[PDB]
Amino acid sequence: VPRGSHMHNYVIIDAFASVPLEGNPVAVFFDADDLPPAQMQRIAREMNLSESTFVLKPRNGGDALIRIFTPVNELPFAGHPLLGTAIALGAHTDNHRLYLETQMGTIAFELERQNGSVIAASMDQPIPTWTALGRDAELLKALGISDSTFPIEIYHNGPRHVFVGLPSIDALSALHPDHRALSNFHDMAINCFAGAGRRWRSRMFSPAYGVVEDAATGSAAGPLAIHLARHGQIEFGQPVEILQGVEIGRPSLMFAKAEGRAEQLTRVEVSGNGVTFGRGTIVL
Amino acid sequence: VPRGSHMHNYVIIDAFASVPLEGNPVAVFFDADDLPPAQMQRIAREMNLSESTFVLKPRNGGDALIRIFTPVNELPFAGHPLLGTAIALGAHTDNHRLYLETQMGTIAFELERQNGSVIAASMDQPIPTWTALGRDAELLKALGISDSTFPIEIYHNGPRHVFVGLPSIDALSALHPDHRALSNFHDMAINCFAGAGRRWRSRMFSPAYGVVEDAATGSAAGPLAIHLARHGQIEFGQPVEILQGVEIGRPSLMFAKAEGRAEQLTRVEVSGNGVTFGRGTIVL
Ligand SMILES: CCOc1cccc(C(=O)O)c1N
Ligand SMILES: CCOc1cccc(C(=O)O)c1N
Repeated sequence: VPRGSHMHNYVIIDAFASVPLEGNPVAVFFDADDLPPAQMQRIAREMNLSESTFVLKPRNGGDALIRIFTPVNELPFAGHPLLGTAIALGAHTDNHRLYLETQMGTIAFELERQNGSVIAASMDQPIPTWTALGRDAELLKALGISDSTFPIEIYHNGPRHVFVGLPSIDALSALHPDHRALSNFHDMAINCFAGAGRRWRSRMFSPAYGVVEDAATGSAAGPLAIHLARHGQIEFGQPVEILQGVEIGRPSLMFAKAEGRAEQLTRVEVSGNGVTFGRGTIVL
Repeated sequence: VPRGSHMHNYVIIDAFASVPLEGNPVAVFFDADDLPPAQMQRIAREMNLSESTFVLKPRNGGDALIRIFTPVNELPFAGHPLLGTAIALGAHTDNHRLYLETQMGTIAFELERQNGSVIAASMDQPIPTWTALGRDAELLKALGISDSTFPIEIYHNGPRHVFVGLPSIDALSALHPDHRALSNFHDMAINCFAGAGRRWRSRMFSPAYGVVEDAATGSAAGPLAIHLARHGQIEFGQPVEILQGVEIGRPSLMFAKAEGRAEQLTRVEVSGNGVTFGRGTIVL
């Protein structure tokens, strides 16, 4: 029974995974031009996934304009939701590349297909800026630890991401943050990392963005590759694999590479697999 | 593209609401007899709603057997998920009454239809047992308040529900619990209430059941009617309306009535409206 003038089709994509029930889900809503943004926000709250996206007609030469909502706020750019959106739209085109307009500009995607299905995509992210957070004691207390292995810096590529280093994967898994205390950190996500060489583990916490713990924070993957190189953990330009979401039962694998030098970054690439979990229609 | 031997259809019901985007969503999965329970749990985690339910063939004379999963655990009975399941199954029968088998026994529902759609249902809940929680100082500290207006008691009807009284609706809305501290309260939900006469407000918090704050805790509505009468706030048998979820943007209206006396309860009725938000199919 419709409860509006338009129904909307949607697909659920598990981003940063090659099998369903892993990765980070995103609900992608098609033909969304009739929806007021306040209604988009309410739909995102209804789905209760880390993000829902809304596919709109392009306005600046791209293939589509995408608006991105967490359960509580709109974001101007986000990695897992746009990866899932690109994979979902990939089912309706033969094109190798897709150009998704966002509030941070047009994001270029390269799609990978196997046996007629889009199985993965790679994006060029906005090049982030960064500075010291300057709230170290407060943040470490909220996380329940005494120190970060590296300087605590906050990066901006639309959302904001703070990085806190842990000395081992066991120490990362042992974190039990005070999420009420973390709620004093507005308009940012807290990304905690540990690992070595090519392979890193992450956990992300963001009351500001409406989620206790997120499974795959794609817009943090590019900045982490920069952060690791700036602090001598990898060489600049080394590709990394970032496994997030293990503790919450949503293992997600993000691939990232940042080209250049800290003061002259030229590209920040993030890629991953994705798979369709479901499809449906909503009544408004 | 299927990722299993069976796909499953589902519907999303907004329980305890008469308009979509209000109430508490539940995902109801049909034809679920092929799914192992570990897979049901993973699907519930994927949907990330307070509950997903799975419709199985009946084994004890009912219409269906329903298994109920939060994002983190199975429950033996729950009110909003069974209300939504009854409404969803109501679309596929003409019957006025539906009998849903659960781990707590067979739950009887009366369906209300208007213009060919099921718009509401009423259930007879298990009669709860109760005792003093005996953890008052710990719980009040976690909630961030100094006292409860009434004795803090824990009720069992499958899940467990603790009730903490607040002196005003403003005081209820002002709560900002320490959810990490609440995680020391296992196998229970914390229900905080305020109001007067026929009309009450509630908020529910349950890290044990995988949710920071739930919008409509239907298995707490029956016990609250008992609790209010035992503590002199209403007469035994007075119907109450319980509005939950306002602060999180998911206003949900639960109707409850408990018949008898505290020591000889004969019926605990909970009812509400529900509406279909969406329908779809998953790949496994
Ligand atoms: C709402 C919590 O989750 C997130 C917040 C910010 C960014 C992303 C992303 O994928 O870049 C994200 N999944
Ligand atoms: C998982 C958090 O939510 C809940 C917990 C326990 C019971 C119910 C219910 O509706 O009776 C519920 N919605």
